[PDB]
Amino acid sequence: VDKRREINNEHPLLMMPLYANGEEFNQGKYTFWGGDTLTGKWENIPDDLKPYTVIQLHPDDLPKRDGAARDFYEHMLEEAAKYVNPKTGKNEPIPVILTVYTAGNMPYYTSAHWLSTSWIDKMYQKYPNLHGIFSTENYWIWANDIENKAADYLKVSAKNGGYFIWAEQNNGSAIEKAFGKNGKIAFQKSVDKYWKNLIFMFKNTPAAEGNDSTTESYMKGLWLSNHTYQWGGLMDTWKWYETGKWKLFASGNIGKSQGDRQWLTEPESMLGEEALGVYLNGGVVYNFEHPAYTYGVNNKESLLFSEVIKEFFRYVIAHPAPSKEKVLEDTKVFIHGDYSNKGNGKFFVNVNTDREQTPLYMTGRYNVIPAIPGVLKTDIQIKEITSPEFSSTQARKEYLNKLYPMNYEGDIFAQKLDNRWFVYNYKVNENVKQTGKLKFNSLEMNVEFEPHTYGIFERISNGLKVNLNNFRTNKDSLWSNAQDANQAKKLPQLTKKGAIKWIEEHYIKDTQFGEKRVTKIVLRGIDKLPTIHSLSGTNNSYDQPSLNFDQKNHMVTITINSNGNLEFELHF
Ligand SMILES: CC(=O)N[C@H]1[C@@H](O[C@H]2[C@@H](O)[C@@H](CO)O[C@@H](O)[C@@H]2O[C@@H]2O[C@@H](C)[C@@H](O)[C@@H](O)[C@@H]2O)O[C@H](CO)[C@H](O)[C@@H]1O
Repeated sequence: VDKRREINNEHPLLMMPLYANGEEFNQGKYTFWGGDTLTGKWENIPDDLKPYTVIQLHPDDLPKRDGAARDFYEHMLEEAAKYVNPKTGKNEPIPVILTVYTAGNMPYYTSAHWLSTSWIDKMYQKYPNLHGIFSTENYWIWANDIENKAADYLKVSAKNGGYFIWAEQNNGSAIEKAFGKNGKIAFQKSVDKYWKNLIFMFKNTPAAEGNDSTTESYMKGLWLSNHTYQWGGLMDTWKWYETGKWKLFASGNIGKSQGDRQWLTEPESMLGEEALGVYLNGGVVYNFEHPAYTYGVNNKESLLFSEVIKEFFRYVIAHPAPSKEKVLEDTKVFIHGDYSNKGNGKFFVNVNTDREQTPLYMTGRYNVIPAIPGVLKTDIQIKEITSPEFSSTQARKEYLNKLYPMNYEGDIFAQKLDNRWFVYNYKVNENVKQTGKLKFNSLEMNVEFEPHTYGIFERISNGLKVNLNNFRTNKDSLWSNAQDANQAKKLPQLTKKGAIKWIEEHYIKDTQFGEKRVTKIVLRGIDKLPTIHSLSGTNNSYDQPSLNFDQKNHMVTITINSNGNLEFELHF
């Protein structure tokens, strides 16, 4: 059946979440938390991005009873279906994805429980603008018939030419079980027929359990082995709450005690560092939480959205991610087996991650090593997870080091694609500068990055194109009146409503921008003083870069002082 949309490297997808306000629904009003509206939100999306963005409805705290989610969803599907573009005056139905399964669809957790497969089929038939359905976050409540239900969602989507999109994390072997590890094989068999209509994403919310790397490995491997059409990630600023962090760089752990302050605190640019792990490995679907901080409120873009996500998403449209063909050519090792039997996220710590609790990598040398669970058949060295090479940290590196050569110097994350070096500082909550030395041919480039900074350096015919992002606003005001972790833990709760109000009042406006901070780029093998061209970036966020040319040493030091996004070319 003809696909309702394309999702691939040239046609990536940004999911745009809208969360139902259940309190207001009880009063007969149809509204979203944060005050976005379906029509206003769509209208605000830049026209260039509209072909690649889909509205994702989520039932959030709708009443947990029959009829509530169906009622709210039908209301919104009608709004989407009859939208009129005014400019054009033409009816242009808004593309929609419905959230249909979450928290195991337990009747004590979600109104989505009372959305039948029969109702889903009827919606797809009624609304050509319904492009897919979404299951999200079930690892902690792995319902008895989850795999059976997932098979039904995939089939009903394939029947109608829509996509079934599942965002899940390998906590408690979730991804392995989905494909039949524990004998529940309905979904495995569904995928054998309908993988062209499946999108599989990570969901990095449960940061305390450290399953980021293994989940992403699986996502990439399932894609490479034709067990999902495309893959991606849902990146979640609640990870800061899950790991008990508070004020940026501060000592002490406050555990899960200040939720609504905590999901605001993750550095804006760190979401781009996370998203790079998707792009660089051929993933093409992106989604974020908490929506109020990552997207915005009241139909306006937050600064995280405008300065990081929108720029990054424009980048992956203009430079499509590597194709399956290409990723597959580049893969030297493919793992077959269950990470859950080999320490789960611990498998990669001190291989390509610096700690158990991180969504980042410490080296791009192996990029992301792809895997599929042991229940799947295979169907490049394909290596069983139980083989001697994987028995320990050192063994893993020895084996991988023969097949993936060292291709840069320095304690920093860097990965190369064609003429481009992608670089970031991998520290999460420690204020440590990092440095690296990268080579194009010939041209040798050193960089020094503070934490929460990524750059893309592209060798061009007359020099170097640079895109830099270190956007990080000051969140200290949220942690005012707390001199240590003990005092922070006891602050009055910000609350969900208070945090939305803080965003309106102190983020969307009256922003406490962060201090400008220094990045250095050193070019070696240089004949003359390079010149800077096409300089642009976040408004009022950067000084004019400074150059220092040592003619005898064929080298130039470029000093940038900034806090935001930035782009320019050097000609030489
Ligand atoms: C109780 C609450 O504050 N709920 C809002 C909050 O929900 C997320 C957090 O509570 C997070 C803590 O790490 O746990 C996540 O489970 C939860 O996500 C929401 O619930 C799960 C089961 C899934 O359905 C998710 O899609 C959903 O977001 O933050 C979200 C927005 O990030 C909402 O405001 C919740 O109402």
